[PDB]
Amino acid sequence: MEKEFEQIDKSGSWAAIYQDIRHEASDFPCRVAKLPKNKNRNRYRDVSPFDHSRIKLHQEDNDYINASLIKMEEAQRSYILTQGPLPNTCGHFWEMVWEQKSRGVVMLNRVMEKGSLKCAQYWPQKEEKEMIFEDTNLKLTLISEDIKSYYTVRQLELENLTTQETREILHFHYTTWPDFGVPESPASFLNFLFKVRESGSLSPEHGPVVVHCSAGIGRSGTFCLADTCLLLMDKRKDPSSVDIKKVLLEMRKFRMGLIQTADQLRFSYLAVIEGAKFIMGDSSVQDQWKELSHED
Ligand SMILES: O=C1C[C@@H](c2ccc(C[C@H](Nc3nc4ccccc4s3)c3nc4ccccc4[nH]3)cc2)S(=O)(=O)N1
Ligand SMILES: [Mg+2]
Repeated sequence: MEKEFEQIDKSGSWAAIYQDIRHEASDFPCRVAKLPKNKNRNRYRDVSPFDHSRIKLHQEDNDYINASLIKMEEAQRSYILTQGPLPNTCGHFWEMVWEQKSRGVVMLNRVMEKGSLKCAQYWPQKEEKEMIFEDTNLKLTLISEDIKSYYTVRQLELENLTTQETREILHFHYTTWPDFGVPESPASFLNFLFKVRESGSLSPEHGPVVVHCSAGIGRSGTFCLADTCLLLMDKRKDPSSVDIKKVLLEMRKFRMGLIQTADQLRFSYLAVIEGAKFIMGDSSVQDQWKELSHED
């Protein structure tokens, strides 16, 4: 994996490798996302879920949400990638979380980034100010949160106001990953990834984790590609058989544009190569990433 990396970095050809991927990427219809009535449900007109893998809300008036189910068969993990909720789609977002039985939500963006609005404030910031999404009959409450230097983990309680059933949802919020950018370091990224892994929110006993940034393709694509490559390296006989480009194209069969820049692709290589040390038996790298990430 690093031989390939070193030959690419050596030749300074990441832009060409990345562009080959875009050109070879699947192209499936997004007819439902394009219906006139769903316009105010899409943050960006050039970012849509394919009809074949879009997530359907259980309601009847309209079952559309700009979200895609990315199902990696060999890696044995599913992810729902979605855009940052819009003011009018926060209830839809939590309805999806509820109907798909997700246990965790991974947010890789901030509400405002460099003077631009990227996502609505869909979770409560204060314990005493819970949120009610009337349209979907859901109640959302901030139970507590653990604020680190580059990310925050929140414990939320989501309640179906109809049956009174409640469930705890974990919010993993990476607050320092720049749009069209990369994380500060492989160690800071992997520390975050493994926190999500250790929480149990990715366990198959739950619905797919819900991952989003602003459009649900760039930063979200990177997070998922890395997690999937590491899952594959841990399951196969030979972990050197993992081809990140092939994995990215496979993921791209489910949602368009995963990985928005050549440098995000390169970072993915680096994150996977570093994380491989934990797979190959190094029972100490995990603590090291924690230390190096300087989360306190
Ligand atoms: O790393 C990343 C890139 C982000 C991102 C944000 C927005 C868009 C869609 C946006 N479309 C749109 N942006 C706007 C803004 C105002 C009014 C209407 C529209 S459509 C977009 N398409 C672009 C094409 C070339 C270069 C930059 C672009 N940004 C894609 C990816 S992310 O949240 O998926 N993580
Ligand atoms: Mg307070």
